[PDB]
Amino acid sequence: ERVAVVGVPMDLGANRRGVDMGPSALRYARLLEQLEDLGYTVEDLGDVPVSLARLAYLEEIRAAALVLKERLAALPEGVFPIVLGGDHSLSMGSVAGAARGRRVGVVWVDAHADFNTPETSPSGNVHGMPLAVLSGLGHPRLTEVFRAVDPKDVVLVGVRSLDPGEKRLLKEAGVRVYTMHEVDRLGVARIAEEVLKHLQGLPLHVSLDADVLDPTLAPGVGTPVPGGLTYREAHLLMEILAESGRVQSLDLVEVNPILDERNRTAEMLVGLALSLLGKRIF
Amino acid sequence: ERVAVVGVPMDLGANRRGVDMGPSALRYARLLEQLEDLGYTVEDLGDVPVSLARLAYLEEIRAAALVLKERLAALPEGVFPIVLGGDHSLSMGSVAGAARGRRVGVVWVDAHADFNTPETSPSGNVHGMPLAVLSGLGHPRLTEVFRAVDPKDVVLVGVRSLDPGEKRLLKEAGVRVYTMHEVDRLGVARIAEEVLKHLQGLPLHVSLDADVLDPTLAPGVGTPVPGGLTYREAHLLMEILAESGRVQSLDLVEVNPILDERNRTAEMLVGLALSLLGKRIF
Amino acid sequence: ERVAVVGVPMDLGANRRGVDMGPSALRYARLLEQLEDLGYTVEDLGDVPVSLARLAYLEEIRAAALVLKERLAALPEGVFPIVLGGDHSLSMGSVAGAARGRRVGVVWVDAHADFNTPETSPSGNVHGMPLAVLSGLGHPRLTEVFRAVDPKDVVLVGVRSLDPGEKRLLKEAGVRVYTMHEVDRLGVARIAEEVLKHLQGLPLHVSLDADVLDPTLAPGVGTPVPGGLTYREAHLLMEILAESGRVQSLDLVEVNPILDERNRTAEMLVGLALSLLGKRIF
Amino acid sequence: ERVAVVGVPMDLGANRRGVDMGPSALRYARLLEQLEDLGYTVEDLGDVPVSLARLAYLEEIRAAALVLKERLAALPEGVFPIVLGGDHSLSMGSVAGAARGRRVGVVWVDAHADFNTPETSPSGNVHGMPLAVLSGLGHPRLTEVFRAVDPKDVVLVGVRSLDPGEKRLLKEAGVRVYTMHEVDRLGVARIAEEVLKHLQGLPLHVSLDADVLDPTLAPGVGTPVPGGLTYREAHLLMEILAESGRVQSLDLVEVNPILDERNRTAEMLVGLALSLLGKRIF
Amino acid sequence: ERVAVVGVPMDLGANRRGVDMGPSALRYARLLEQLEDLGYTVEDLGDVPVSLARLAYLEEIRAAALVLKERLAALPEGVFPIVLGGDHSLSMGSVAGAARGRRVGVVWVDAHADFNTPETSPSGNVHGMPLAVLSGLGHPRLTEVFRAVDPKDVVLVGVRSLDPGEKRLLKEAGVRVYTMHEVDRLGVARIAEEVLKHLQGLPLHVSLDADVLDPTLAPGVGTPVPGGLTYREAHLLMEILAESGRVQSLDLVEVNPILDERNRTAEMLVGLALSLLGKRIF
Amino acid sequence: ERVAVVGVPMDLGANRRGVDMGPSALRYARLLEQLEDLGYTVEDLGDVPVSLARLAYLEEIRAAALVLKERLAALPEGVFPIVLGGDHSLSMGSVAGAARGRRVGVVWVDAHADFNTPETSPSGNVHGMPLAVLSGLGHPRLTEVFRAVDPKDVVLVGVRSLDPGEKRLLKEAGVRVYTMHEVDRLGVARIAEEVLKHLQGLPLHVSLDADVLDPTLAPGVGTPVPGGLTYREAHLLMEILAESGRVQSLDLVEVNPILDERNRTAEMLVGLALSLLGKRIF
Repeated sequence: ERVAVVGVPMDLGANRRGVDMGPSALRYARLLEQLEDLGYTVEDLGDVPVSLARLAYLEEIRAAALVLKERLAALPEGVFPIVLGGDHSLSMGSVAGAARGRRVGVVWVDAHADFNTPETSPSGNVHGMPLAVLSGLGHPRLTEVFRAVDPKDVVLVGVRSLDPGEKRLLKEAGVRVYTMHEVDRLGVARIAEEVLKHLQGLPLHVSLDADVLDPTLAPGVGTPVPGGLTYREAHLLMEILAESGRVQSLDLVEVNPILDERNRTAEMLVGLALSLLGKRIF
Repeated sequence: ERVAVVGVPMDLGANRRGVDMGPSALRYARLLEQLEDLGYTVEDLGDVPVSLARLAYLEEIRAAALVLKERLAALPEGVFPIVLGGDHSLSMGSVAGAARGRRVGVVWVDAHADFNTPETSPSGNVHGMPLAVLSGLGHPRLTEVFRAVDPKDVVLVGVRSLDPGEKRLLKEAGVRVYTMHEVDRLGVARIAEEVLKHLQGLPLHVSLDADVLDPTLAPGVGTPVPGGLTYREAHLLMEILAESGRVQSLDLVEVNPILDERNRTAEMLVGLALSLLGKRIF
Repeated sequence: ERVAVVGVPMDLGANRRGVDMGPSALRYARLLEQLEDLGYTVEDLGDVPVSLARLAYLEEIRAAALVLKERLAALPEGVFPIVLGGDHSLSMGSVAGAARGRRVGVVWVDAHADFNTPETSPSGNVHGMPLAVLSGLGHPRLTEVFRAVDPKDVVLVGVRSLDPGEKRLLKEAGVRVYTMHEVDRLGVARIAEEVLKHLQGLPLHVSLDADVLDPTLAPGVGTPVPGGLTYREAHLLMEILAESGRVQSLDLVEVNPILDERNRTAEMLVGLALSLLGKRIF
Repeated sequence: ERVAVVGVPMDLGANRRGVDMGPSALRYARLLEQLEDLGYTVEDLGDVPVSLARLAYLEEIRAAALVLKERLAALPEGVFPIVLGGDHSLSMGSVAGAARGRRVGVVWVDAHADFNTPETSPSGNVHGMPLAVLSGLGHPRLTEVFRAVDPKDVVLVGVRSLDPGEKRLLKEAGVRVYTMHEVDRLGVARIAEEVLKHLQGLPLHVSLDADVLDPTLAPGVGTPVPGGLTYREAHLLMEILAESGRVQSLDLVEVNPILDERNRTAEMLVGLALSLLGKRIF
Repeated sequence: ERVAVVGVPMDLGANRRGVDMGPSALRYARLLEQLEDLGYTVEDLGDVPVSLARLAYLEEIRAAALVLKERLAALPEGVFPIVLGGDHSLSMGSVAGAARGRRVGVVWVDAHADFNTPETSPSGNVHGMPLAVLSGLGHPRLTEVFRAVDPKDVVLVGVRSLDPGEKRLLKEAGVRVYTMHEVDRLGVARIAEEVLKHLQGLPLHVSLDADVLDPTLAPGVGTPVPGGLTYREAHLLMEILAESGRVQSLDLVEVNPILDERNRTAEMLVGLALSLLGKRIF
Repeated sequence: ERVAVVGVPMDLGANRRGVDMGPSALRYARLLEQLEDLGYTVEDLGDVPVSLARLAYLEEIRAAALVLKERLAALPEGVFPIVLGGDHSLSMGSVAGAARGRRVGVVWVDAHADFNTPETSPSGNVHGMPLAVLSGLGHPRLTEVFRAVDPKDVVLVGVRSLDPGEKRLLKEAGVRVYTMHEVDRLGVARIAEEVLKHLQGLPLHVSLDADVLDPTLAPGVGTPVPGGLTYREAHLLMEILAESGRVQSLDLVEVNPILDERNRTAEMLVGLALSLLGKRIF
């Protein structure tokens, strides 16, 4: 019944990408008003202070994610949190915070696996390491604060771009991965069912990266990758997860207004969030 | 063997949308020439006189739909009519006219249900009430002229946007509705089969609103709604209905050249019309 | 004080171009409402019946232009007429009609000279012969109805595309021509002054073809030609002509919604019409 | 030698426009790095806290502008401030703050005059009243904090859109105004000279609204208005003002990433800022 | 292990289409580098000399295809050839050359069947006759050089546009054809399986025409045709064919940079080529 | 009376830019046919063999420019050569070759000065050093082959982007430079006159880089630079130079189809070439 929205205008890495503008764009797509139209009483908590830029910014990223984690950990139980963002790095904080010390399942819908470590990453970008850090792998400065899930409780969906070392780390941690190959073979409905089954009995945290959507349909993303999910597919996925009645938190990240076309990518993620929260055509 | 084309350059409502230019755009996409290439002897009857604008225009809309109804009712039996348009309001006249007093099935392919009444409509637009009026619900001034079908003989396909009161009216009239949720679950082939079965033994009138197509693919529509049918999907739907051999009339409405990209939306509807009339790749 | 608007949805030639949708697009850009905001009492006379198509259509073009000429000739004196259109062929009727038998000056702002005859025209299109016909040159069937001006009272502005025979006809009729070369040399202000001087003491009829504007700025035109007037230039031209206090009628033709981008070309012509009618920033 | 940059992510009015993302977009266009490349030692002061929205927000706008005014008033003399923004309302604070109690000239380059008051404004938007408030006209709650200039020391350039009451207020306050009509007549060089002369002997504060640029060239603005300055024109203007050696502060406002095309509008304003600060091709 | 790349910058027909720029565009999409990243040792053989233009160019087309055929026939066995191109006419040479006199299966993925002869072709374009010529049908000057396959060993996939005579020729030669109708019914996976089965035990040559992809997704093609394969579909097709381990050669043709959007169509074909060569997400 | 066209499909540098496709694009814009329509007897000499890429490629660039120089030096006197291209590096060969050992004036219309040397170049790209090499400055391997002009006989027009070392080299060689600042002050007509005067009595070689045009108008260029010449401006420049009757050769370089919009940039350069060769509206 209660939903809290918080943004993390973060765009920290080797170079800027423009995703720090994601929260404003999402709010612009009327996420709050539509959540109210749905029947939820909503409160916008504002934004988490984030340093900007002119393993880069690890401490600044760590610092912002920490403020975020602490903020979400303090929300009363029964409050569904929605973290809006730019850099997927924020999920280190949202997942660790929204989990509130319990065992929770993570449904990571991304074109990327974000399972790199300082040793396997070709770019050194922390925003390509959040899920690995959440699983207990990576820089000591990050895992000491955000390690919150067991790789056995993580399901990746829509992945279509992986780094060599990433593949090794995912196989050895044994993370369940549904790449676009699996989507093209099984369809999103069966994959959604397998997701719920693989993580049965667990509260669910959904981390939705805008880039999972095909860039032809959703151009405004931090790192575009060709051939992703259609809008109806991402929708069906959210609907089925919603039906489980087990989703407890959500991240809407990587929106990049600079590359967007009339905020349509921000609008799609807002639409996806509504489905995850039970919005149906009828 | 014989086809008649008539346009209704109507754009009457709270504000203009530009759909009055739909008929010209459709004719521009060579609908007639291609119908001849298909083997049909075609005659363009021209356009129905329509008042323009500088419950708005109910009488003017009613007046144009009346001229249209009378015109189609007068066509010799055996003549397949194709009504080109702007406002979906025209279907009050096309369906009532092309039905010629018989019991006919209505396959309404639209992103909207157009099942509002003066009491449930948030905007007061008559172009959002045609199907309800055809079913016997709404303003006395409209139902007295256009009530032509029983809600049990109506099938809606592709709906993805509904008003609260609309939902009530559709449930209580018991109208069969296949929203995008059903399309994502069953596929258009099975839905097409269920359409034919639900309306078995009846002549079929297909009302195709351009907005049923995803606006990313078909931008030139009166009221765009994200996440609709792909072009191949709408095609398969038309092909299967064509196979029934029971389609007796067709509406091609809501084309909006102002928002279109090189008339591609008008071309898609023309293509859809050809499939409905039996055009196959081979 | 009084203005009358009439449209001629004409697109008759070797092939369609889509300009028959020009009048609706122009009305869509709120020409009437803005003329009222300016202080004029306006009446929209509707559209002139025009045959459509599936020396082509000379008789049909002649027939529509005739209805138009008769219509404008009947307007009370003191009524300023604005003819909206598609094909520039309509000016045969607007100029001959709005002239009301008097001697009037014609300021033709077009990328083309429209001074071809059946003998010099490479395409045979009548919409490339209106100004020549108005000057008494061309097909007997057209000059017998529309010859209304002396070539000495004609000024062409912005021309950048001419056919070999056209050049001969213009030189021998001695028509004053300001091509883009002259605009690049003198500026539109001096050319505007020379226009008023060359036609001093005469009532002025302005025929504005949308294609005079650079197609990068105004893409929605019947026949686009690269490197035309900027929007500010066309504006200044209209302002200076307006200052003369001698403009008595206006044509706004060749708008092509199919190629337009959000009706911006139709909006520009509406804006140009307002300046011609005295609209100033202050 | 010293420059300070501060952003005001403000988008407060009847409805959002998306200009709160202007500061990030501008920083994204590398304003700071390029100012350093120019030879300036730069410090980014960050952003002024601004309330967001879900005579609207007058107090919230007043509150943010107050924090801004106080911030700029505290900068050491010799520090050139550059206020980045969204809503032009911020200039109430930047001008009043950067003036530091002295008599300063205001060069307002905008498509609008922003000279409305609660009595003349058709929309009630405060972002359409900043210059009037700075001149001592408008709501007591605003003039009591931001009145900082005499209308005789204000020069408006590029205006092309005015409200009826605005015209009255500007005439009676006797504000010097160079609309696009004057730009089309005199050229920007002579207007720039007249600006410097009209405000001779005074320190100069330049308030640059992105919408002064033609929207065809710079689409990403809060309120687009057709037919504005070209990029070279705005440049020449900045160069000539730079040559005076009297410019002491600058506002870069109304950037709207949502409507922009690859941040090109933000890049143009950054380019304009460099010229104002002395950047030359050679 | 070894791959050879050769381009055929050919754009010969009734009029130019711009496909001669296809090879450069494809090389631009880093086909070679990515093939190396995959583990292949690659050598770019450069381009086949092709006459340009200012049954047209039959001899010039024949001459270029001959040089190509001879070139590929000379490659050591074990070398996988990839012919980049413009005109699909080149396949007369690539198929005949890469076949090296053996019996090989041809998987032609095209929106067109390219099965016309001088007698059935409405345009006379040789680039619409390559597959027929390869099958032994057409001009003596072409079949005497390129006849290399039996129509029983040819499978067409994705066809959505056919000429009347083409249909006759395909039926009488008994060529297996999977049009978009079959793709909409069976899905690409089952069709891919049926392709492999229909051509079981044979080395496979894949001829991929860029136009098989939906033009909304891949605009840069010689002859665009609405409603084609999605990018994921074409991918799955390549993957399954790759799994057979029987693909021995590949054509990547009809890329048209002039109509492309940032070389995305060339990039898609490069991506498709990688899948055909075994590239997987994991 | 005689014109020879030769292309140099060169795209050699730190990374590819796609300009090797410039010659085909230009030929695609019907340069030859239009030169004939103008009255010239034309012969297309084809393309100069150029190595492609997968101080980079100095020898390969040197080798191609050498073949080009030798080719043009061999043309009969009285033959006007037009070198089409990609990389501006080719001008080392075109200028040195078309000069035929005489003293000739060079009118370099570029957004860049191309006056870098191995010592001042931040990127090491040879395509940013051709004019300096032609003037006798730079790598011994290049000046020994292409030094053909005295810096006193060089005029640069439209420059808007310079490297620090470039500025030094231009000042010390005393090269006449008209940057966009001068164009904004004097206009292109006066600058054109000053060009002819500064190089009076000399045969003229015009080197036209597509990037001199504003990228908003002409996007398809190797290295786009904001705020350049309009199309009419570049035209007037060519017309005035044409009037001198002293132009003896021309380069049309840096066309980049990948970034172009429907080959409009290639069409503009073709149009510019016609004006340089005497094409007038009348």
